[PDB]
Amino acid sequence: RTDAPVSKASTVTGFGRGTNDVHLSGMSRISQAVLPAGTGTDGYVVVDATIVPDLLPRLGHAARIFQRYAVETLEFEIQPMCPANTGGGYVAGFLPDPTDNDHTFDALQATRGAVVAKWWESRTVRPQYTRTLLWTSSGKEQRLTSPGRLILLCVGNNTDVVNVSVLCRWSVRLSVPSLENPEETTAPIMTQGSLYNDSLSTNDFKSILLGSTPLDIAPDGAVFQLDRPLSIDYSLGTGDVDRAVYWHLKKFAGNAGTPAGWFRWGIWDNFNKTFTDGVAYYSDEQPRQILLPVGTVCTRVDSE
Amino acid sequence: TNDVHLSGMSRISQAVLPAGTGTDGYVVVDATIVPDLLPRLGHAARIFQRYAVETLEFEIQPMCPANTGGGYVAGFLPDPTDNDHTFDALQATRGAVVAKWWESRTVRPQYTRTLLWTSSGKEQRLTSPGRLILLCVGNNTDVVNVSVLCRWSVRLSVPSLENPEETTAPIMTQGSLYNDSLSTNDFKSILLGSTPLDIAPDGAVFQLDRPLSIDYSLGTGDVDRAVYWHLKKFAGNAGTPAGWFRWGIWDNFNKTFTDGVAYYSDEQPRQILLPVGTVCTRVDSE
Amino acid sequence: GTNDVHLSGMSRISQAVLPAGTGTDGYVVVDATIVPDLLPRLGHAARIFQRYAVETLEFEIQPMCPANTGGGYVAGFLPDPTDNDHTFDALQATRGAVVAKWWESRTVRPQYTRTLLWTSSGKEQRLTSPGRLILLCVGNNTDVVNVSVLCRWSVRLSVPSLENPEETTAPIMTQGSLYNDSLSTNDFKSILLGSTPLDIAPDGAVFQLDRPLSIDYSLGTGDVDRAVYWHLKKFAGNAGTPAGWFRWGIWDNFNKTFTDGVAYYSDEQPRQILLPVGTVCTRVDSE
Amino acid sequence: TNDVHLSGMSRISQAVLPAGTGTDGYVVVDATIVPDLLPRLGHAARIFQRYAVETLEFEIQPMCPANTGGGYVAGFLPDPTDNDHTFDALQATRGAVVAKWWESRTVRPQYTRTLLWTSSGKEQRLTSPGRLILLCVGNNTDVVNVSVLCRWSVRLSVPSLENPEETTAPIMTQGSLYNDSLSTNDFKSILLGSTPLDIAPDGAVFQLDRPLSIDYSLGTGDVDRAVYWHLKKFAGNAGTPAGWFRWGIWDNFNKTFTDGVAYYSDEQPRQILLPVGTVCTRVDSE
Amino acid sequence: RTDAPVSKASTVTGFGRGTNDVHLSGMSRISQAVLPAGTGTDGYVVVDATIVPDLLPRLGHAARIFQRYAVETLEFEIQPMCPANTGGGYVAGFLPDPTDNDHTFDALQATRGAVVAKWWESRTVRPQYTRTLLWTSSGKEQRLTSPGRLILLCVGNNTDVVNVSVLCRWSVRLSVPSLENPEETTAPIMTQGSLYNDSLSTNDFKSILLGSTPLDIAPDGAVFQLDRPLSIDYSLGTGDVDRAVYWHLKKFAGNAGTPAGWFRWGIWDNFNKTFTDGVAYYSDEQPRQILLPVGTVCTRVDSE
Ligand SMILES: [Ca+2]
Ligand SMILES: [Ca+2]
Ligand SMILES: [Ca+2]
Ligand SMILES: [Ca+2]
Ligand SMILES: [Ca+2]
Repeated sequence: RTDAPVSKASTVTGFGRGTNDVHLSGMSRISQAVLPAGTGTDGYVVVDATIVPDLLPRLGHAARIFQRYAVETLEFEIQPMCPANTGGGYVAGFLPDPTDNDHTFDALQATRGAVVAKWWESRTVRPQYTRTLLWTSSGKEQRLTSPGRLILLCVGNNTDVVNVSVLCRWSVRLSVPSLENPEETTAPIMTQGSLYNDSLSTNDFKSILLGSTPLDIAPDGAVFQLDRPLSIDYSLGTGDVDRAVYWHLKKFAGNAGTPAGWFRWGIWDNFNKTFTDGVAYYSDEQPRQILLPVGTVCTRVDSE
Repeated sequence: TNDVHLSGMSRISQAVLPAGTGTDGYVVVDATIVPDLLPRLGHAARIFQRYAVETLEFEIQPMCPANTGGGYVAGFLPDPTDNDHTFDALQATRGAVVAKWWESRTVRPQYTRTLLWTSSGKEQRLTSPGRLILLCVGNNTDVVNVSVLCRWSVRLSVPSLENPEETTAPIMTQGSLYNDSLSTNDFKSILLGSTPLDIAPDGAVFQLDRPLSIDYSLGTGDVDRAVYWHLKKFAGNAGTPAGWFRWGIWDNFNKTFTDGVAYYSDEQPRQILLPVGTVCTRVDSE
Repeated sequence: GTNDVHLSGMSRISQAVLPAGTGTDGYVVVDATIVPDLLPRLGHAARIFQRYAVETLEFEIQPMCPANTGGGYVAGFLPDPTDNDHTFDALQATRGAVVAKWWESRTVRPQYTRTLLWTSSGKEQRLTSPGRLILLCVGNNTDVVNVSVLCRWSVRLSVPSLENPEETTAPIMTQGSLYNDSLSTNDFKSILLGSTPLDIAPDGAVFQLDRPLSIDYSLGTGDVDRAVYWHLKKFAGNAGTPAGWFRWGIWDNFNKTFTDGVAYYSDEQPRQILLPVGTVCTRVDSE
Repeated sequence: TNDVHLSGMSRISQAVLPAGTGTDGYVVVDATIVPDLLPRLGHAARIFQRYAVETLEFEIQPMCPANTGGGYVAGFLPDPTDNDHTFDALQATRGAVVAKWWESRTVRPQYTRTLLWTSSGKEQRLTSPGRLILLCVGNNTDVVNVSVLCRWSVRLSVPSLENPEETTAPIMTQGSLYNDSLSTNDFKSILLGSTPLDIAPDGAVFQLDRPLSIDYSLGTGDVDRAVYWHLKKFAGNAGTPAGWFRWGIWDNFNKTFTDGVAYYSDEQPRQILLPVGTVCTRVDSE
Repeated sequence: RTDAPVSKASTVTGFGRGTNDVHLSGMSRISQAVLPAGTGTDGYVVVDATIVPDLLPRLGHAARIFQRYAVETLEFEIQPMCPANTGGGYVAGFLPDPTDNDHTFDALQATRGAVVAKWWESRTVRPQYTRTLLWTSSGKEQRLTSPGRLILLCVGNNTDVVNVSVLCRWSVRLSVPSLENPEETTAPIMTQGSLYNDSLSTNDFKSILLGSTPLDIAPDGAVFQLDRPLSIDYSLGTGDVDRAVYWHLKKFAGNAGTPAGWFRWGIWDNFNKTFTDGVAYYSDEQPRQILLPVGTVCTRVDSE
């Protein structure tokens, strides 16, 4: 027998008490190449993979529930498929800085774990990694969301086709409970090639021009966004030179003739999840202009 | 007891992937596990309605020269409903293996181990414990003639006589058929995105669970609409390895196909005819 | 007695009358798909709980006819409710299956797998039904046979619920291909589909389809349009055609009434199949 | 054993007593306990002939604002025969409760606990363990929407199939119908003094166990006498909340009502037509 | 220190917890007769008393507070007062069915306890009774409110006046708490005589005609009610034969010439507790009619 109050009190009891930790692990292919005979000249950077939960598929999804993760174990296996008579060599190693962009044989052998071997032999690379707790959501500084990157370079010239596959065996512990939308969980990518407005087409441009191993082997229909604005020279149609400013790209698949592919600029309407295309570039007697400089960061924005 | 245990080893399937064909990802066997597919069990199942799986292993068995230098990944996906052939999907399963094309390997899956039906039905999680997919991981140098073997033991439960056209696994489309992809009388099998359909022999007949609408004309500038529920596979060759499908009428009594009406395209609006996830049972006897 | 009850009863499944000389080897006299509703005392309990599991099944044939009739039958319980093969051999394969003269009652005592089932029907039917009893002829019946089939059952009901009287009746798979050659402008024959549940369904009945019924039509002007209907309604057969006939149209659902909405055009078209083997016809009408 | 135990919780009934209506004594639910009234048990009873009560509790459940300041008394009277709705009668029973309209309470009655029939019969002490009455104790300030719940467990004994029109509780009149209270074609339900009749929906049909005599005329100054056994409820509204009854003919096969002859009053002596204690079963399907 | 609510709660504590059982007993006269010499022919049913709390006066009142009662002990004493030289015989016995209406010596001696004796001897009848729980409120079935009835029949012809008195010694237990109005606690009575509309008067009729031992020795001014309607043939006054329907009677006391008495029909207005009288019966050339058949149940409705 209790009295009738003005207002009863809340009885929302089990709230804010969600599962906290998860150890989780597996083995994931982290890339695959095929090199035809001539290709594979000394030093050709066959692979360059920045490690982030997203790259390890199974992990990537669990990471969308917690805010931190910390690496408990990593190794990579190399496992090219090729017969004994192939006389080319590779060198792999895990770079513990995710920002480091200089890929030389000399800079790998320097890394702990690094391996060197003819194409017909498998190898295991038992690397050195942070074992501290990084973040699952991408951020401004990369040093905080990734423990480093795994690169593999040719060492001689392959006599024949090389079918390399590079597997990462991981185990990791996810630390903090939270809900992170799949847009922010993507890894940022730095270009290593200048984009000139002399090297253009009316509505697209080459992906090899940017000189980035990820953007080269990036998938179709894939909408990106940039930190730096893109300057498109358009016209009213009186011989008039006007200026347009777009922030977003769109990947189109490549060819056997054009290894890397295209990139159509435009507008990524996020409120409605769609992608408009960018205005006709005006070819003109306009001074040479770098529209996007070396080091432009491109972060994937569409639904994954 | 009334229950019957049975065990054996049997070839689940055999593909030949010829020289140079095939590239990382290329699905070289996609087999939905049901007793019909397992030869000796095939006949035992025609007798009862219900089976339950006691043991399952697949032994991969590829045949090529030692210098072949391609590669494959194999594995067993427990969801006969899950339709995702990517390597990443495979590498996520238990049992999964990877090797060079000259190496046999044994995939040791985990599976339902529960009581399932022999004849197909709407929900195919009660007809099958899962499906095995084997993919390419590189480009194969040589002809490889892979023969995947399955060692199996099962428990068969209630006696029955089973219609053999019913025992077969339903195949699902992976790609949409658009109206603008039809030729006058046929279309390319590859459009449907399904390896089991692509490799179904010449003259296989399939019923669809969704209507195939064919716009036609009398030849007066007048567009009319027809409906069809059956397809006939016309075998693929070197020029068109997926082969072709003709729509038409399957007569279930006489067991005969009659080709349907010609497609007439006349300034029609964009249309989806057979959306992805269209189900295609084998109705013709084997 | 909060959640589980055992119920036992026996109950008529179905009655059939064979006119004299009707029926022949393999004539399907009764195809009854089992569901709690079809068995009368049980159907009331299955409305109370939403899960049930079968513990004993037994059917008694009891055909009534003169001692001289001299045709025959064969009956059995076929545990897959999905199984549409109604051949003699396939029936005789069923455990407990019996074959006898039209003037001999028999009892079929089968085995069933005794799974937990649902009371309210859903998409997969092997979760709502333990199977279907079939009875078919094995010679020509000389006399009229008025066959009643009984079912003795004991069952375990499990999860307390209260179901609505509309969802409980199990849908029907069509057995035969409906060609457009067979159409008449107002209606079509029931025997063409070949489903004995359809062939027997009482008139004023309404059945929704899972596949679209594509009706050709024209207001006039020598002009062929194309129309769509999801429903069917049963119009009773007469001694000349016992099958009955089906008339398409519109089943207004708020209405609680049928509207024929049937227009057809008979013309030189290429032969088509409108409703193929396997079409699922759910009973939607008022109850 | 052949006996079946069954237990549940179910709403016995739900009244809305609107703002200001209702005064100390006003009967707001009067429900004779039989399995039909208890929803889930309703169906179980249609199967057997006999039930016996194992447990019974009512939980009262009134819904209004906290400031409602009326009141009610509830209880369970063990005599389905006893026809006395007074507070004093209620306060005499075991279980009886009193509260403000915003307070739920639980009445814990004492009941027969013996073996009873499912279908109605002459002596209704064998069809029911009693009846629950809930009354007003003050004037209610606000609209209250009271929903009285019953938690019950029972034992059902012999299997049977039961006619659902037979399962229903007979209603007894509380007030006499006098001849001088008839209108030309109808009379006011309130005259009969029965809450269950007063709240029976529009179009309910009732059979009487006593004849309703209607004096009529041909229009010649000649008085004649007719007899009727059926009433039809015509729904009550704000102006006449009890509604009205028309006498007539119920056709039991076609399940249709035909209104009877007009009443003609012509210097007739005072008469009792339907004495108090006239029994009125629901014959129309529900 | 408690806060002020919107509404305090009910404090109606001791409710619904009334006294439950009562054993209670006594000895009550259940009837009395006086038989003048000639009367008392073999088999004359001198007494016929249906046992119900009401008949036992003290008990009758307690019974209005509980719903059930169950009999714990019964005996009857017979105790005629008469001198040794009276040469007649009686036979008593308790019929355990309250509905049984055939009173023969042969049907008593059959009953357990039954006694037979010359008028000048007392007797005790130790009967057989239900000992189950009946109901205090009358109902449709009598088998449920009464354990049976005590009848006493003459056995020879009394030479002299016979003053018999028949006492019932009882003990009973009252089971269920409730409040039962004195109108429903009365016992129903079945007639054993047809009422013809040829055997009538303008406003009343004989009580012996009904042929019921209770209704015969029923008291004055005593308003009854029937299950079956009564058909009174009245007139508008043009020689017109109209039809009237009354449900209620009224007892008027009897005579030395008319042992049983009268019964005036009418209207028992219960809302106001009064009794109107019924219309002038129209004597007419009307076909012979049974107005109330054998077995009509008459239940007392006025205040007791
Ligand atoms: Ca985060
Ligand atoms: Ca089967
Ligand atoms: Ca359900
Ligand atoms: Ca009954
Ligand atoms: Ca009582």
